[PDB]
Amino acid sequence: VDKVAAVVNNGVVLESDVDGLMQSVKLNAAQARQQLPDDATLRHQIMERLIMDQIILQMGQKMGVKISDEQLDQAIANIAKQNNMTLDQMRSRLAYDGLNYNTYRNQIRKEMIISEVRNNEVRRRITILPQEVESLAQQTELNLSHILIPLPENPTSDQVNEAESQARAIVDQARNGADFGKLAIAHSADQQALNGGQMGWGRIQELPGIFAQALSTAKKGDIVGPIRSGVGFHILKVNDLTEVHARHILLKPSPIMTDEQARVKLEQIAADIKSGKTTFAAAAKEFSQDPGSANQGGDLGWATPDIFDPAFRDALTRLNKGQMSAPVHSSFGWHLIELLDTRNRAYRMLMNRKFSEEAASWMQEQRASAYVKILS
Amino acid sequence: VDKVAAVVNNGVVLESDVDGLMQSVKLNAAQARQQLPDDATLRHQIMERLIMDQIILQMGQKMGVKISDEQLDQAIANIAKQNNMTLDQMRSRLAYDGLNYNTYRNQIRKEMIISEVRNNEVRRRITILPQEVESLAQQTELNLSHILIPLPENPTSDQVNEAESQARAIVDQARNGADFGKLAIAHSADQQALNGGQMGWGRIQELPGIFAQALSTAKKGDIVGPIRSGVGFHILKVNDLRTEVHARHILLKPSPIMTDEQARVKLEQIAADIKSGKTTFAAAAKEFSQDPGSANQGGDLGWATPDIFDPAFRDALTRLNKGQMSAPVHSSFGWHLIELLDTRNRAYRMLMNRKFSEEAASWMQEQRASAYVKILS
Amino acid sequence: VDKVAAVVNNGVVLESDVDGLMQSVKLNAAQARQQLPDDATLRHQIMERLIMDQIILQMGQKMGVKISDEQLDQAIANIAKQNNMTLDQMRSRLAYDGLNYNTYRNQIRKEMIISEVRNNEVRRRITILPQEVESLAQQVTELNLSHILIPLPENPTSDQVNEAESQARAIVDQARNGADFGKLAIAHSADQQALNGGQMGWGRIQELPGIFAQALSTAKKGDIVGPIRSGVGFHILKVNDLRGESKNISVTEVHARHILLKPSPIMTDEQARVKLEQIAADIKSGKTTFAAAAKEFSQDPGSANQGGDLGWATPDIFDPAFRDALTRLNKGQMSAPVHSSFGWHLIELLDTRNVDRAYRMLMNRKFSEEAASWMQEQRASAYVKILS
Amino acid sequence: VDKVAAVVNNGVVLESDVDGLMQSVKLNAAQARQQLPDDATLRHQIMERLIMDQIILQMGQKMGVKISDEQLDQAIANIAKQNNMTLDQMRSRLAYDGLNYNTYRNQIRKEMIISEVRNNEVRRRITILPQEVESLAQQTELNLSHILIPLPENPTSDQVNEAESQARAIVDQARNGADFGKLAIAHSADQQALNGGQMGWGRIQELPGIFAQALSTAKKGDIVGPIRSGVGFHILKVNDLRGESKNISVTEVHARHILLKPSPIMTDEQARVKLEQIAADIKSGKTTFAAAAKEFSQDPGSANQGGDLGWATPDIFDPAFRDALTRLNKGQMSAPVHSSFGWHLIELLDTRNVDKRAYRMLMNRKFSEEAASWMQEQRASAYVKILSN
Repeated sequence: VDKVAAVVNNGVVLESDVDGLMQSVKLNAAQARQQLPDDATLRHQIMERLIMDQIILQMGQKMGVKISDEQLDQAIANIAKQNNMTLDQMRSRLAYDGLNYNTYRNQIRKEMIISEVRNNEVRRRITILPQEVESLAQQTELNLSHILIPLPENPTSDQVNEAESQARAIVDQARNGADFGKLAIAHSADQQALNGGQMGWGRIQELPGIFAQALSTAKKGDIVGPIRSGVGFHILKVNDLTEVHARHILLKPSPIMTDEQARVKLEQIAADIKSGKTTFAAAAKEFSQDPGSANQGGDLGWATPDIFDPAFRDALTRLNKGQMSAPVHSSFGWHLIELLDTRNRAYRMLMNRKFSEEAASWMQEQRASAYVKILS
Repeated sequence: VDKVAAVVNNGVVLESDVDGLMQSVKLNAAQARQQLPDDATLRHQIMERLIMDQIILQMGQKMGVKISDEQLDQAIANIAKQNNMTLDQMRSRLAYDGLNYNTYRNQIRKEMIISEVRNNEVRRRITILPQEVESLAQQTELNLSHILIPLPENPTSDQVNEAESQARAIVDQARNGADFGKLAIAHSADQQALNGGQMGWGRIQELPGIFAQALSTAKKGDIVGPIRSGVGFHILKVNDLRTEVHARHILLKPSPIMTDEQARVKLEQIAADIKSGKTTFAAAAKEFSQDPGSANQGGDLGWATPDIFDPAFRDALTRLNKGQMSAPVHSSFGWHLIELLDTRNRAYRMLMNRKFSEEAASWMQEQRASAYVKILS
Repeated sequence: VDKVAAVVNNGVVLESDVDGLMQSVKLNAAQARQQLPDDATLRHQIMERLIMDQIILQMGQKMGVKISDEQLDQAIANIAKQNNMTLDQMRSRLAYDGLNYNTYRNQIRKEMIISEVRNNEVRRRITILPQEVESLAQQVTELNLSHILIPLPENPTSDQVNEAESQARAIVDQARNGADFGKLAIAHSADQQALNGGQMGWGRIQELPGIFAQALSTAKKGDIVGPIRSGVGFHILKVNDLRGESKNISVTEVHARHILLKPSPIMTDEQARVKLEQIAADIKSGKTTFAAAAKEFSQDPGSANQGGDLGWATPDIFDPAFRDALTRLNKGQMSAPVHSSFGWHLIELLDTRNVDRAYRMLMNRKFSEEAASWMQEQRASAYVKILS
Repeated sequence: VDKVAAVVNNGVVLESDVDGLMQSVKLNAAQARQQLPDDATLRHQIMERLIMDQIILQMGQKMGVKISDEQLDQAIANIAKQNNMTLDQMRSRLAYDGLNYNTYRNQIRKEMIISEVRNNEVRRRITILPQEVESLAQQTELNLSHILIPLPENPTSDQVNEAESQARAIVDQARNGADFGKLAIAHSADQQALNGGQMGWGRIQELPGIFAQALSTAKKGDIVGPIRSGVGFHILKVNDLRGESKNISVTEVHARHILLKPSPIMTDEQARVKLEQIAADIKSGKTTFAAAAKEFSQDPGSANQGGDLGWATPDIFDPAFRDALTRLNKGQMSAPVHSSFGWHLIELLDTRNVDKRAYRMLMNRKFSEEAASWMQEQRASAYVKILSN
């Protein structure tokens, strides 16, 4: 006898489903020392989340979205890795905790089709204005929580004021010390609402410009006034605030040349170079072994010390720019080392900013233009 | 340290500029589920576009082309409208996206002067044959992508064959199911190349005749063989293939003396005398109707659309037979007799645009050739 | 459902045809950055043009004028050449633009019978007044200009002449207050060039009627030449551009003589040379004259019988060696033996010098006036009905 | 640098002037579809023409011949009328063609003194043989071109043979289809030579008698054999041949009338009835009409002539009168007829038709021969020198 909490188009939101999410938030809230608003408000947000997951889920069904066990495993695997364990290592923990593995996979699957559908649809909707990318192209990390008071695409004065009033009021209590994460859980409409509205740390530059402005002067602990956007009013709380170029001429010992046979050549090669008799690049193209530098006058392009054998790296260490080393023995053999020199995003940036916005906007529409009933 | 990708006459093509276009195509490609050729091919195409944008842009400089802020704003405005927003509504989105408004306008400016110079020059070049217009004058929507294999005005057999060969090969892969939009990005030389070579929907009649022939039998999904034109070889892919009334009324408007009944009773008589032949409708109208602008015109209301008429009136016409007179009708304007009389239900620009595209190709074809360009490595 | 715009004698002027001409002017206008008067005034001009083309065309019918496909091709071919293309190369451009080749040929045809009829009729009516030609034969800076004609009948009335004179004056006024002359031309000119800005192009001041030549001598660039009165009405010219008169042709000729001594199996080069040196010193030392030694040793008939006279010629016609010595000589001076491709000779440079239209200009002027009144008359007497 | 083509007495013939004439014939020739002989033969004729015009022109100088601007204008005006234009209308055509008006007038002037001198001199030399005119008094239009192979007044057998030979040759080519006009321009010596030798339409009667003979049997297209005159040998081609426009059939009537114009004394009813009686008396022998005429006719010039109005064309009469006149049989009498002059009785006596030079023709023929030998002599006795280039 699993009651229905709400009907959502071609389906329902089960009383059980509501409980699970409720408990998830409850525990996670506790295991983090976070105040939760009264179970009344809480249920509401949970519902809103469930109803939405339902809508975008059915959507996935219609447009035939399937997730192969092969991909599923990879996902679970990632959750395992994201949590310091191997698939078995996590599968057991789950077993130990009492969970039926398939039941779990099935949950991760639902999460995956929703993630997919949301991404795919927002894609088929994001809009790129003429010359926008080329325009952006041509032209102190922060940690903050976020609260969104939703507003339709083309709202009414009435709607805008309700929203603004609501937002202002929240900004008030925010400043009078009220628990911001509590408020987020109670009024934020963004994805992160249930999670205290935490965005985490990020570059002030990866944030929409509509915020970049106010967060430049932003001091730790500050509440950034209700910023208006296409999705509604935003409220943020400022929670917290050598390579080397070298070239070497190499000699590798084998059958004919012994370690001394070779070292003696390198002594001569070194002697003729310094005397001007021949040049280093010439000598290298004439003697060096390592193809991939040998005919390149011995050049080894730029690189990092580490990729070099321990004997070699240590050689560079005692060399002066332009200086030539004495012969050096390494795992590869004997070689003359000459030290030359020693030197010590934005588009994805845009894409992600455009995506969050659009995704909000989308769900905004979906939730509105959807058949949903809430039973008692 | 912004390297130079190429030198173009009195100027250069910056490495940055190349990245911007690269990223533009990349995003737009993704946001549209469109395969892109390897970054090598892609850079080439982007280069060709940039080098050209450069040439025709310096050109604009010399012949002193300026775009007043007033026009600019109108342009941006149109882009906003073309995208469902108000100037502010777009200005903010840009802000939100992180763009410096001026840097943006300046981009829109460069696009504008280029658009202008190209148009103007092509104008100063298009050629109208004697009696062509008068000749054309006397004599199934379709969606298709386009790929152009360029060829000089007076090319050599060697050139023509290289071109034909290349075109043939593409048409092959096209029919073996290869992604046409991908090929367009990789080898098309038309303006639309970078955009999959999409032309969109259009009348088969608004296309050059050199194609009208093959696109008549064209079934959806077809690749139309390498058509030869003065600009080179063309390849098209058929992507997809898909009342008023005349009436007259004699009107009476109630006020002080004539009440709604005072009025309706008159119209009963006016109607009764018309049908009995005692007076004619047009006469009755000139003798009683109110609405000047039909009253002295024997009540004629000229031709019009039902909608411009009050709800009561329009509904009246609805139940009236042609030639039939209505009974008195009350409307927002008053009381009136309604008689329903009757009920009725490009090519030169066509030519101009066909001649323009061709000419614009030929133009740039020449400019790119007779221009000093260096491609740094 | 192609309505009739106007009735013309035994034919009509279709609305379709009026659109065609309207569009041709429209495009061409744009393709040239040319202001056009309002479609009302334009339609009028287009009509007049079509009405006339109609008249003169039925005329071709009656007097049976036919254009063979052979000559038509030649004409189309000329348009092609005039436009930098081959018959095929244009035939294709046409195909690309969407036109039916036959439909096009037919248009070129109509254009051709009209041109023929007009020329034939005009020439026929050209008259030569008594003593006119002799009287001319007695008598003693390229320019580009647009033209506007305000029409007037052969024998007009004071009223007509005044309306014309008044309308013309008003145009010269606006012309000088900077109005677009080409716009005015398309709006009022009655000449053939009207619909084309009234452009005549570049031309010698001489190739123009004398009633113009007068004012066009003081004419500064940009000027508007007052309404000149002719038998055809009032004329107005705008001095578009004004350039220099292309230099003539300075072909320089030389008068020379020579005594030719081509060597042979008998006389060697040293023999054919030394012989000269002597045959020369005798000329200088009065022992004998050059022309004497010419008709005496010169091995060039056509020359030797003329005393060695080569007549007047352009130096390039001679052998290079000959031409050369010829360059390093003073008038009357003699050269040493000069070896060329025909033998050896002594060259004396004697001297140096540098080196219908009036009647064609007259007849052209005549054809000009005639053509104008002819149409003036044809149009005037024709049965024309413009449908409102 | 206008060379002299030929010297003529006290003057010359400039190369320019030769070009002018060459060009005039050239244009006119084209504007008429007329073959011209080679420029060589043509130059000759042009020369001969210029030389003659020169001679007769200096002659005009000596005997002081001047043409007033007044008469010149009249002439030019006539060229304008002859050409469907007004003086102004032509003066402009000239301006448009590029000519200097004065230079033009001067050409017309030179043409006029030549015309005068020639006429004056010729008339002076016309002679009338004893009994010639009396002897004359006792005794189908045609269009033809003419060619004259000249001969002196008293030529020699040699001259006459050369002439006869040359003429015969031309009549031959003429008949073998050769262009007659071409021949004319190439050999004719008459004034019309340079103009294809065209004389135009004319009565066979207005021509010299030595032609009238052969031109009576002449069929269109014919070449009339070389006729010998005192001026040389003539040859005519019968260009076209049309009908002779009918004469003029005017009709006259002979009538009598007795005039009774009413007045303050006699009213119309009185002036009418009076007649009715004065008429019945004529019919009933009581009296004769001519009697009642010289008796009551109020029209002297008629009443004294018995009422005879003599022969007159009907239209000369009052309409009423002319009308009764129409409804009358010969010898018949009318009832009283009221007109604008009064009342009268009209008797139509008779009707007849009447239709509508000889010496003018004679004198013209004369002027014709004289003008020919006159030039023949002038040229012959003149100081002429034709230069090569």
